Amino acid sequence: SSVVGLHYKIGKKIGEGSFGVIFEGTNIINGVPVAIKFEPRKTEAPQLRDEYRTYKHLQGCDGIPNAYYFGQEGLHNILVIDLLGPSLEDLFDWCGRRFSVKTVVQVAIQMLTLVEEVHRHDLIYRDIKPDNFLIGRRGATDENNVHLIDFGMAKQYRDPRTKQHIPYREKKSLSGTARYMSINTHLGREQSRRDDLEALGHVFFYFLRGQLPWQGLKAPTNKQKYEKIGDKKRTTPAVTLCDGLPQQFAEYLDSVRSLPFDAEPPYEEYRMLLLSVLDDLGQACDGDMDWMHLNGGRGWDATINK
Ligand SMILES: c1ccc(-c2n[nH]cc2-c2ccnc3ccccc23)nc1
Ligand SMILES: [Cl-]
Ligand SMILES: [Cl-]
Repeated sequence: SSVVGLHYKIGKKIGEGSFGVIFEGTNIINGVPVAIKFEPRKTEAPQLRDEYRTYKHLQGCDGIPNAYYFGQEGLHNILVIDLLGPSLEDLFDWCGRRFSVKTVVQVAIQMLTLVEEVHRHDLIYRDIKPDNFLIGRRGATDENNVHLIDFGMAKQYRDPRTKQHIPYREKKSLSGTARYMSINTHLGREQSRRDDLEALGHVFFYFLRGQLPWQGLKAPTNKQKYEKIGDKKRTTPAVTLCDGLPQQFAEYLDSVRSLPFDAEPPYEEYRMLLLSVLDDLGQACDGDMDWMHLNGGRGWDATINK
């Protein structure tokens, strides 16, 4: 039927997830807009059900959408969650592939808070990239706030009751996105909370610079290319990444790269560190974001941008 999960009318296709595609849709009881992701039920790698459990585990966290429904529909499983807006990668593109210092600080502290909340619920995220952080919808209270989706790579890093941390191990697969992943991930080491925060540091520099110096590397195989990228990360000092930029961002990357494997990161310290950038620069943390000035002040538009 045109309606799935009893209550959700399917609309146009808005994206593609890992395995199936993503549609927008409407709750036919209240009109609330939703995103609906499909996954072939007889598929080699199952993740949608785990994503639902993660969303329910995270229910109530600011910036994490509600999950309303999971179930089997024909040959597929579906997951229905709140509908969101463009990703930070989309908006970065539309803004000319550079964000102002102010926008980067402001998104950075929201991203730190989001990852902190994931960590507080005993999970590491393991797939940090601008494409998985989405803003809200036009006209909504959370229109320009940062949200986090796609929990397919998330994993428990500690026991929920005892808080015993998982053991360090090596020889893990290079699952993740090479542009942003931590050095430890390149080396096949078990990921922990520090690796999510290091990937954030890479993303911050990407937004500030417009690129990272390990983009555009070539090699005959994906494995060798990931290795050259890891090699460049290991040999590029954070103050070199930070040339001409507020040095708080170098201090941040160096600090999170230094964290012990099982250590609890000082999240609020990091947020205060990046906030001091705005103090230095005589700026306010007032919510004004670069993408809000697109298209004459209208914001991003499906015709000119998307
Ligand atoms: C259920 C439904 C969607 C998703 C989802 N995965 N990746 C992006 C979205 C998404 C989530 C929310 N709004 C969006 C809007 C456009 C494109 C993707 C999304 N996950 C589970
Ligand atoms: Cl694993
Ligand atoms: Cl590249």
